[PDB]
Amino acid sequence: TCPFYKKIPGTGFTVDAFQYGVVEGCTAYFLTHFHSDHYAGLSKHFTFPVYCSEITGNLLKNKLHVQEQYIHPLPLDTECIVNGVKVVLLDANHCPGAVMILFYLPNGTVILHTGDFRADPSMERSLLADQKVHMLYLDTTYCSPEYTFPSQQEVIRFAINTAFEAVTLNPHALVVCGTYSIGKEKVFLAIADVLGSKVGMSQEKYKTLQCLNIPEINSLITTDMCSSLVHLLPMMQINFKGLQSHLKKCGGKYNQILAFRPTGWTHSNKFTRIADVIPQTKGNISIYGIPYSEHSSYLEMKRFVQWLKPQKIIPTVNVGTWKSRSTMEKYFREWKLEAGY
Ligand SMILES: CO/N=C(\C(=O)N[C@@H]1C(=O)N2C(C(=O)O)=C(COC(C)=O)CS[C@H]12)c1csc(N)n1
Ligand SMILES: CO/N=C(\C(=O)N[C@@H]1C(=O)N2C(C(=O)O)=C(COC(C)=O)CS[C@H]12)c1csc(N)n1
Ligand code: NI
Repeated sequence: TCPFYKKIPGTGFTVDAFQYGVVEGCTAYFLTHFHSDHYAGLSKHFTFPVYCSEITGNLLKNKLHVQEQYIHPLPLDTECIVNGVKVVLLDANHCPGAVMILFYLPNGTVILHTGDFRADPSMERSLLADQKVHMLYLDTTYCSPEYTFPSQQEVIRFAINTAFEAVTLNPHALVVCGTYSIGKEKVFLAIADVLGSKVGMSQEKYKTLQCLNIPEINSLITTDMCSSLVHLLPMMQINFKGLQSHLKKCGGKYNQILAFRPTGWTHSNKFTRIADVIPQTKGNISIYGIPYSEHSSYLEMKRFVQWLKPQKIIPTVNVGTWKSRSTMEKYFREWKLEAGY
């Protein structure tokens, strides 16, 4: 049974609702981005129109084998008509191909569905600013003040400087980055760039990255793993045992691994007050937990919502418990009272 927050009222549209069979009344299925929790259910046997970004369409065609006749890629920042309703797709600042959707309802209402997003002040000076938005379907992943983390730029600076120093001190070191989906490509691409290396990876991951329209990416990635100083591994292998086993590969041409894992999103006086990143180390293997996020921090989310001033907010994340629903509604009310909308 499709939850109500996945249906757009006054339309026959659903958003990220592919695991519920045939949704009654749905004439178009929007997919905000290619993450498993959102595309769950899509396959080569889906026979309804899917509306998405071009990059998401590339992944649907090449990774899930969705038939081309049902993939409807839409350009960003462009007014499009879908089944009699004007829509606009905007970059969500999440993972490649991820979009927010503006719906211009026939009754004059405007709805913004953020998909998954990392709110940024740049969104306030975009075409989002050119009309009132009445209802907001909000990515509330980190809707609590303890969710603080640096800008992606600060985190990438840390990772680049850490990896460059380690490999320049020890040219026999290897950098490993963990991955389980698309997104956070900047981490391993930036490290490989500063090291003059390509990123070695599995054929399956290589295929995935080939779908993302990343400029000059043939110059940055390879399936020849031992020829590179940066390797991508499945996230489940980013542990001392998994990295020890990997070090035994490639003829043992490396004697050190620095691994990067995205983690560490909670920081407050209650829990992990110090945000400074220090690796977990065992012998010649170090694992850096870096707070690289592709969701809004609490402050980023708050700023965006107080700028947008929506009349109604419908969370799309963390609404499975009464505690989380209640806390989120308290924050929305706080934000509304502070900003006066
Ligand atoms: C900075 O690292 N943050 C991590 C992570 O990758 N941690 C690591 C890992 O695996 N380790 C193991 C391990 O491999 O078991 C041990 C235990 O070994 C010792 C010290 O003797 C200690 S923590 C380290 C993390 C955050 S969320 C998650 N799933 N992992
Ligand atoms: C308003 O609450 N509506 C719910 C509900 O309990 N919602 C939830 C929420 O948020 N969840 C997330 C979440 O937090 O992300 C996922 C995760 O989903 C995936 C597949 O990633 C699964 S549903 C649970 C509901 C669920 S089924 C139904 N008819 N109503
Ligand atoms: Ni996502």
